[PDB]
Amino acid sequence: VPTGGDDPTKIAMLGLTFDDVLLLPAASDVLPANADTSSQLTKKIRLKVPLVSSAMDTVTEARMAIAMARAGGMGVLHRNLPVAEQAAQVETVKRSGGLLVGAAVGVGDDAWERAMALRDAGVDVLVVDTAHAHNRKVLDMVHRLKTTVGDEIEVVGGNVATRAAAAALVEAGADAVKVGVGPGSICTTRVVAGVGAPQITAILEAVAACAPHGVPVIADGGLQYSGDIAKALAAGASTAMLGSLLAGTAESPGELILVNGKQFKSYRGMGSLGAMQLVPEGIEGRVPFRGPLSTVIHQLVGGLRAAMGYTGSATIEELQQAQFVQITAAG
Amino acid sequence: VPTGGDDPTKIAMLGLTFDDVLLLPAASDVLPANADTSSQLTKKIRLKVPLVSSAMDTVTEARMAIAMARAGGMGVLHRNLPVAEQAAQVETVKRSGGLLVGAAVGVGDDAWERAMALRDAGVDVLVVDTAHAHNRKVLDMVHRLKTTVGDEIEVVGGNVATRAAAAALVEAGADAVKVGVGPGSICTTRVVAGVGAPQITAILEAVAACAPHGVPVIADGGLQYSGDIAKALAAGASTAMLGSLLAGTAESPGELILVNGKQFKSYRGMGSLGAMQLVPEGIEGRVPFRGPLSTVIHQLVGGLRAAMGYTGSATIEELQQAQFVQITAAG
Amino acid sequence: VPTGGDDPTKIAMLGLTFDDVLLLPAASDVLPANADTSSQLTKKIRLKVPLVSSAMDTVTEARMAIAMARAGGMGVLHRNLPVAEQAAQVETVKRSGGLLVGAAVGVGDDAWERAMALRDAGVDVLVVDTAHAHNRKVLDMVHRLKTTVGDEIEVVGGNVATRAAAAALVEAGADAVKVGVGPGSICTTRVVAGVGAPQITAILEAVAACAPHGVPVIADGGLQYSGDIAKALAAGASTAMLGSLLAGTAESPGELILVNGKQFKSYRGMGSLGAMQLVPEGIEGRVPFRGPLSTVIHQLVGGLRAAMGYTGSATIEELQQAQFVQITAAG
Amino acid sequence: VPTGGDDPTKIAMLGLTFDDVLLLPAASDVLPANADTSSQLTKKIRLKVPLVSSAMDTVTEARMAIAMARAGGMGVLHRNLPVAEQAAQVETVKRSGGLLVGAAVGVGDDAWERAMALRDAGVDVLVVDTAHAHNRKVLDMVHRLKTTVGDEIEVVGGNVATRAAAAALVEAGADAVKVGVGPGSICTTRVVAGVGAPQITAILEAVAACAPHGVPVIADGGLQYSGDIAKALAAGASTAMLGSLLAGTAESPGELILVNGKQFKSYRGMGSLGAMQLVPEGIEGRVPFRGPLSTVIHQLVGGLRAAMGYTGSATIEELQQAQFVQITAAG
Ligand SMILES: O=C(Nc1cccc(Cl)c1Cl)N1CCN(S(=O)(=O)c2cccc3cnccc23)CC1
Ligand SMILES: O=C(Nc1cccc(Cl)c1Cl)N1CCN(S(=O)(=O)c2cccc3cnccc23)CC1
Ligand SMILES: O=C(Nc1cccc(Cl)c1Cl)N1CCN(S(=O)(=O)c2cccc3cnccc23)CC1
Ligand SMILES: O=C(Nc1cccc(Cl)c1Cl)N1CCN(S(=O)(=O)c2cccc3cnccc23)CC1
Ligand SMILES: O=c1[nH]cnc2c1ncn2[C@@H]1O[C@H](COP(=O)(O)O)[C@@H](O)[C@H]1O
Ligand SMILES: O=c1[nH]cnc2c1ncn2[C@@H]1O[C@H](COP(=O)(O)O)[C@@H](O)[C@H]1O
Ligand SMILES: O=c1[nH]cnc2c1ncn2[C@@H]1O[C@H](COP(=O)(O)O)[C@@H](O)[C@H]1O
Ligand SMILES: O=c1[nH]cnc2c1ncn2[C@@H]1O[C@H](COP(=O)(O)O)[C@@H](O)[C@H]1O
Repeated sequence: VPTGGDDPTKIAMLGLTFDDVLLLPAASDVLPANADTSSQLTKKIRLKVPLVSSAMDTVTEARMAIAMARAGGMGVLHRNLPVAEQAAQVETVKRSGGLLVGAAVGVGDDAWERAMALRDAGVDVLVVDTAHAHNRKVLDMVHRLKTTVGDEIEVVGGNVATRAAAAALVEAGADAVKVGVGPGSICTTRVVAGVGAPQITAILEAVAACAPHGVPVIADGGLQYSGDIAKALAAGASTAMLGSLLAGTAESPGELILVNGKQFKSYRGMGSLGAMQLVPEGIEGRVPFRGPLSTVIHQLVGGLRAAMGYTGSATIEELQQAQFVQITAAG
Repeated sequence: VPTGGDDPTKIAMLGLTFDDVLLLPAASDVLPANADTSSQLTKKIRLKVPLVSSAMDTVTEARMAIAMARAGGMGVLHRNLPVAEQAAQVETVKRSGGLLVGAAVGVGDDAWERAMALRDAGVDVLVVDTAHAHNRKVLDMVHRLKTTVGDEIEVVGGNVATRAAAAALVEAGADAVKVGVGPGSICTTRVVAGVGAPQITAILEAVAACAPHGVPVIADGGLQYSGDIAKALAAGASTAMLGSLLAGTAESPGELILVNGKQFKSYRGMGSLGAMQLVPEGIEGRVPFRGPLSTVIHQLVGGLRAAMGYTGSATIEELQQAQFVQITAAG
Repeated sequence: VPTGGDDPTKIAMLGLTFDDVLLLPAASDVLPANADTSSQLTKKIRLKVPLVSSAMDTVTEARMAIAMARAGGMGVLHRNLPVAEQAAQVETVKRSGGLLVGAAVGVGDDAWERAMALRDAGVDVLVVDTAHAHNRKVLDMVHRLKTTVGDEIEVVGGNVATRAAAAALVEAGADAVKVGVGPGSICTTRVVAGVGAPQITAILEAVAACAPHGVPVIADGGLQYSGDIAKALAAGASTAMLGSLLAGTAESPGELILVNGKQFKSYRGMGSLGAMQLVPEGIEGRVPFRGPLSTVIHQLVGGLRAAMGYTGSATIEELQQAQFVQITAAG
Repeated sequence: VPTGGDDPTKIAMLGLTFDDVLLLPAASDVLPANADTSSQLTKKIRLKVPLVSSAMDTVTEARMAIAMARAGGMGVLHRNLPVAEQAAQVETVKRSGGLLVGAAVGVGDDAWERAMALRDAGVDVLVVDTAHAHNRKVLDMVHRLKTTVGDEIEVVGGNVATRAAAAALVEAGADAVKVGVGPGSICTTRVVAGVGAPQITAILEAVAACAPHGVPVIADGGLQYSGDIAKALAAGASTAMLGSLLAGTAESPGELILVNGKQFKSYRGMGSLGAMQLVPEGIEGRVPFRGPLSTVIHQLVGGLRAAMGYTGSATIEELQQAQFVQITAAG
């Protein structure tokens, strides 16, 4: 073995991230303005725009969930607050029309009662929200929800970063699998635990377990540019979940911050010291202020539409078949 | 598959850019001062110097086209202005002697009338000027021009970055194929759409489709140093098109700018907000002021001549047979 | 041979460092709080926490050795002082309870008398402390110690960075093998001599010689983050030795330094000019002040515990079987 | 072909530079202080220290040549001055004892008379001094010198960077071959012409042609640290030529410069505008002031001695058999 020892499987793969690849142009009859951007969030739910907002207390409360739904995507309400308050944010969203909404739950002792209160409030999607879903307690929660409320509610499980973990969630009955262990902009799991998986390779592996069973993959974390959305979907994901890219919008929670003559908003990991209030796996930081959500979403979808034009992809299902070129450090 | 999934073709190639390679020295009888730098721009047109200026409104209007022709190259007049004005710039150039000139046209509804007005003005070369030529509307335009005015005018099509796209332009009747999707200094297509192709690999692939049919390749975008001209031609291109490297010259349009005691000129993408006046795929920037064009061209051709000496290349056709070494990040 | 010459063995391997790899998540029944972090320092000695402090005069004297033992690890007392003084630091530690302690010795003419004085003082571990253990004088010292005092004292030999060197120490009778030639934060051997071996590959190679003989490997140098501890142990090491990461603690020797409104402590190589008082192979630098040792160790072990959770490793022996993904520059 | 086109030989090799490799430690009986650092400069001439100074007008005139010889190496006098003046510097050196000295000559019309005047002055080594020796005029000059004055004078030819070019100089009768096209610290050939060859690979290739014929290789350019000397010799070179590393010494030509409270000396390429007084292939820069030559040489040889200890190399001939590990960007 060229890199050491006598076991070829010790270093199991070469992991690529978004910056390691570009989409190749292909024969096209598609105008960007005419592409169909709709895609499956879950087995039963299709969104007009393939984007959802992170379940974080500096990204998604009621106002963000309403704006995301109106723009054709969806919000996932965070769970760092009392059960009755999260349930009330669900009703606030449903009171603003027939708008789709999701909400996060954990696997702790209070997680089941939270899930039932969210169901009573009319939630459309429950997200079993963990850092490591390849675990019996998490698989059991997904299965119990699906068997109990699965006719009226779609159940998402995550997060995973390997083929085997994605396969286990499929078997447990997940309606979608969420992919991302380590890639987030505010994540320190890579340096604190030494654990992670570059996202392009993680998506390719998860899709190999999920697509043959008709289960959509949500790419969660590490997306820095509108072009990364196109890359994640071409690797086989059906939607992307965004934190940093939406945290700078007017609709996110938290105050406007002025430093050195420039405007920012606070953005913090749910594993940071501040959010937990210990060995933190996130930081508390800030992102540039970007203006209204509707305008940010227009620009992000605009980049996706351009990629669909260059690759000849009339639908997101066609984009999932596009090819990459791998690039070097120089490029 | 070491990088993920079960499909070896998903990541189709490893793409190299100019900074990834160097030309290897070889046995030589050639003095730099005695090399023959002439090369085919198109099937019928041979230039004394293998260089043309970009069709951009901060690079090429009448003054630049006149200076480029006198230096032994050619200018391509931009199309971001009324038809009658572009046609008048063509006549201005022809009034300064028997000087070669080209002009860009699109594929929109007004593109045919623009092309006919340019023909009436005495243009030598028409460039069908798009970001993605692998498309029936673009192929149809190239073919219609060649069948209509092709006896008196040479027709260039572009841009492409794959073997299959280059092959389609050849079949449509192109007299030259222009290569470059994503590499430009002011380009944001890579980050906005996630689309592109590193230029050395793009040129190697396009040449594999074009050279067997006797059709010259124009390398367009990403050239930062005089040494990159030699690299592009050794990869098999016949000429190079330059934007950033000529935008700082006296003959380019736009004002001299003074910031922090240093002189600059404005340089902007044709896909920037300013040029289009939306999801922009270019930026508005600036480049250092470089002085007269004739002097810049002397230095660029001087570097090319040095490469021809080191590689034993008496002509550009011989340089197209030179070999590379691939280098690492450290180098 | 693609990289030059006709000998495939001239460039013998591709060496990976900690930053080149991440640990992959795996199926897990393990909670971080419930993992067993105990591990073999030597054939006979098992520590509660798999960490020891460097034998350096800005890292480990009596106070550090006492604090390390109380936290469940061990200190190795430096040898840059008179024999009678080092022996007295050993007794100081033993006077603070039944605490484990080690001490460094060289291979010079005074090394044997130093070793005997340390034995008389009640030392638990002798570390034969060199930059290059693949040498007859060093192997002879290890063997002579083991045959003379080996029933009551465990003998460590180092440092090495190849399979063959580790194998030689095993044959000589070492109770543990210490790995690291070139990787230290304050090391200049790589630039002064041009010699070294990236640590992940060095650990994989040393373990291939040591594990089949039941001899533990100590990973020494280059560890910058708590996550690097998990990586070193997963590559097959049984403990890690830390210099820079503990030099900023209250218990290390040396004064608090204030520069630009920030607090630091001095940290210097044992091969720096200052420590030797010549061709130095270390620098004299500084590290940020970090507070009490007990608190730093809590955070480091916290990161290790997180890695054990993500990888499903109930013990350090299970962690030694975990898998890596290799990452690129971009990642 | 993964990187483009259909020709596997177009990208002929992967080129490594000094920063891409480290020397692996090996079994050793060698103390650094006891290593034998002597090595062949040419077929007949052996130096006590394997180092020579560059033929540059900011590195080597009489004073530097005298100091280099006394330190056990040799100086090569530059040729950017009148013939009678260069010949007088040779006699100045010979007047300071029985000291070895070399001098550069070109291949222009005045080169033969320069060579004869240097011979009359008592020069020991003539260096045919070009940027590209794979050329009939250069090969003819080497052969004519060897056949005319070869009994009393050793003849060096260079520079080359390929196996075939080195082989041609051997056939022409060279007593040593000098390797380096593009690597120098003040070189811009890589960016101006796009031509070069990373030095480790260039040395491995040149040695494959020269060592079977008993002809020594001089590694010229790109050496930045004392450790790079050990790397060049392990790749198979017999000596190293130094420019930047000796330009900062008291004995080099040119004035002490004070900028921002720090001391520097001027250092310029022989292809810079200033030296030629045009398309320059070098820059005019500065290096930190380093003090007396004897002290710099002591430190450089000290690093070499350390490498010989780590690798078990008793002589330079043994060091030429040492092995490398290739490292990544991270390392
Ligand atoms: O429950 C947790 N750890 C834990 C507890 C018991 C067993 C096991 Cl195996 C584990 Cl891993 N944590 C620690 C990590 N965080 S996090 O930083 O906020 C975070 C949240 C969501 C997505 C993440 C993706 N990758 C990194 C971290 C992410 C959630 C709470
Ligand atoms: O017509 C366009 N897009 C478009 C419209 C309809 C269908 C399709 Cl498939 C597409 Cl791609 N655009 C957007 C890009 N720009 S550009 O940025 O100014 C530009 C111009 C020329 C060379 C380019 C090389 N690579 C990147 C961009 C370049 C031209 C106008
Ligand atoms: O004894 C030494 N050299 C020496 C003497 C005789 C023969 C031989 Cl083969 C050698 Cl290598 N030295 C020089 C290096 N240092 S050091 O920098 O302080 C140092 C100490 C411990 C771990 C090291 C890991 N890698 C680099 C250097 C390290 C110790 C003293
Ligand atoms: O004679 C020259 N060029 C030339 C003239 C006629 C034919 C041919 Cl094939 C060539 Cl290449 N030059 C230009 C380069 N320089 S230089 O920059 O000062 C220089 C000097 C020595 C070592 C070099 C190593 N690699 C790069 C450049 C180096 C010498 C003068
Ligand atoms: O504290 C944390 N540490 C690591 N990952 C987190 C943390 N908080 C949230 N995440 C995840 O990071 C995603 C956002 O990543 P981003 O879009 O790159 O900023 C979220 O959707 C979570 O999956
Ligand atoms: O706005 C833009 N975005 C991307 N590419 C552009 C744009 N405008 C012009 N180009 C292309 O970039 C080339 C110039 O690249 P440069 O020489 O690297 O600056 C031009 O000839 C066009 O092919
Ligand atoms: O001066 C030196 N040069 C090279 N290595 C040293 C020196 N002093 C100590 N070391 C080694 O570097 C280790 C500490 O590395 P660190 O934890 O990365 O700072 C020590 O345990 C020694 O093995
Ligand atoms: O102007 C120049 N351009 C390129 N190479 C040069 C020039 N002048 C001298 N050289 C070569 O660069 C070597 C010095 O390289 P250095 O030791 O890295 O600074 C010299 O011995 C020459 O072979």
